[PDB]
Amino acid sequence: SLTCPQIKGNLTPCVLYLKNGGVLPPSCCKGVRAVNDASRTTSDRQSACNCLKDTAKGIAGLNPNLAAGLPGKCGVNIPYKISPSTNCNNVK
Repeated sequence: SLTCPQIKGNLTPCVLYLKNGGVLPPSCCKGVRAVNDASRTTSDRQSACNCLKDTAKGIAGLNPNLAAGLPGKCGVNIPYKISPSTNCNNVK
């Protein structure tokens, strides 16, 4: 599993997009995919969610529709939303 600093690093190329939309850089989607790909266990998924939530809290003006739709744009299903207030502790 990725550590939280690793998950944050994977998300840096997403920041502008996550605020404003427009061009979704492929390096962003590569990072989202990396997170999902490393999330093998249920705890891994809860932990990734909790890191992403903190990550989202730290992006001033993050748009929660863009964040919700980002994994699907990247061909990723993560079974929670990236948001500053997700209940991560119930993820399966």
